[PDB]
Amino acid sequence: KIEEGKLVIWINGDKGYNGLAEVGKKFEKDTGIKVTVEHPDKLEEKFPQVAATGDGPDIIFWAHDRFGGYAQSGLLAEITPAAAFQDKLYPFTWDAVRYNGKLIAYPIAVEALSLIYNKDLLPNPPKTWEEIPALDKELKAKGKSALMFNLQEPYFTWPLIAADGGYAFKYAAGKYDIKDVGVDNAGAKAGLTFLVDLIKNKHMNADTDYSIAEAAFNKGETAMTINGPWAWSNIDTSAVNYGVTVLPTFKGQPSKPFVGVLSAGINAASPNKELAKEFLENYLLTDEGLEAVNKDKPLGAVALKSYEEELAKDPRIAATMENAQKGEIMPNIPQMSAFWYAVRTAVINAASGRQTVDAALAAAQTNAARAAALCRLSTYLEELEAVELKKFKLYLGTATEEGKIPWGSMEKAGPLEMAQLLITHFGPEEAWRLALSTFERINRKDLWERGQREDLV
Ligand SMILES: OC[C@H]1O[C@H](O[C@H]2[C@H](O)[C@@H](O)[C@@H](O[C@H]3[C@H](O)[C@@H](O)[C@@H](O[C@H]4[C@H](O)[C@@H](O)[C@@H](O)O[C@@H]4CO)O[C@@H]3CO)O[C@@H]2CO)[C@H](O)[C@@H](O)[C@@H]1O
Repeated sequence: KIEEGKLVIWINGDKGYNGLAEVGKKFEKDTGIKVTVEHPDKLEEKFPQVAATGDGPDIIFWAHDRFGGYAQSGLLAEITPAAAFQDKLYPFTWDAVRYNGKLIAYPIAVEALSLIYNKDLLPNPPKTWEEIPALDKELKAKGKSALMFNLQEPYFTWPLIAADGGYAFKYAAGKYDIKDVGVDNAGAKAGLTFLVDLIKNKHMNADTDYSIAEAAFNKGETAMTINGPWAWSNIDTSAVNYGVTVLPTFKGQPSKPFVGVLSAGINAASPNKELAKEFLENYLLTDEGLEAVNKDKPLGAVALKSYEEELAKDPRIAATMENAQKGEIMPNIPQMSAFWYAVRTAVINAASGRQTVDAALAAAQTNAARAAALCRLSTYLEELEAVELKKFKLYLGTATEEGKIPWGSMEKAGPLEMAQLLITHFGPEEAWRLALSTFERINRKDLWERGQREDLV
């Protein structure tokens, strides 16, 4: 589509898209510009595919962790808020949408997972993960269960995996080390082992997912769930009297959720960038605009200071921010999707008994490190001129060890297939050393010097 004089917006289907459509109708009334809100499945995987063809929505909403990869691939317009508009939003929310020094999206709202609990079944929720088996043994006798939440998406199990030490990529000196992946350390093993023990002891079912847990909680069948602010609307409509509180500790350490900033990026290919700017700054990021969305599904702690001051008086929002401060803002680097895919497979395989915890997590660390390295090496090879990539292949065609890389394999391979061949054949660490040295040899000392700086700590 991408037609001029219309805005198309994509937002995930668990968000308040009917409220956002109401903000779109006000824009249309005031300006004559139609706004279409859609919620495609897997919108966050479809956006990079269609935007790289010059198509897609004008505006895309997702948590900020996806946006670095979109920006690195050139799919997002840099946004240009004036100083006066920037002062309307909290400074840490602007940081979450900064990539390579540029603002690449409008931050909307700060999301963190909380422990949600049914006050009639459980007037005093647990402070610890460790007491949840004893607490479930009690509720079973009453015909209930202690805790159901989505085990299919690692976003929901990460708080526990990280509590005693798990991490995605090691952070220091303001930069993330994509070679130092923390999904296989002692603390991650301990958290996932606890989760799987909960399943093997029949306190949880490995196949619980979002809709199952949400239904069970909102029907009064389970005393607790783990969810974000978007889920409160549906509990409000049910008969459940709930509270929202800090996640349980594990081995005495806070559960550490990955905090998302819901963010609106502008497609690089859109011919409507100025209208999208006007819609986001003057209609959405206002008291009325955010109230319209929030009434549909709550946003969490919004980035807009004037509205957030009213929301911050809600103890549910107090709890959301308490959990946020116990966790960490997600990285936005392009390698975050590699981390998430690897962890997702590990948690599903351990929970279903397909693999042990130790083997699931050992494979997740290898998979994440390999995919992260592929991402970086691809990006660098894409910076070679086509004539320099040809010289590169001749250099690597002579690289020894069991067998070499045959000429026909490289002959018509582009930068991504070349990155894959090198990594498949040499492993991530050697693939990168060979490519770095080859950049020096074919006289791209700019790539050589910048690549050297990647691994310095
Ligand atoms: O094939 C496996 C699955 O692939 C797809 O899911 C991927 C995503 O494409 C990745 O982006 C990532 O997802 C992260 C996500 O980026 C991160 O923001 C967080 O998502 C929260 C969201 O912030 C929050 O607002 C609310 O919507 O809940 C989301 C979690 O459900 O965490 C996600 C990780 O859990 O990783 C997954 C792979 O796990 C695809 O969409 C799936 O349909 C597919 O099965």
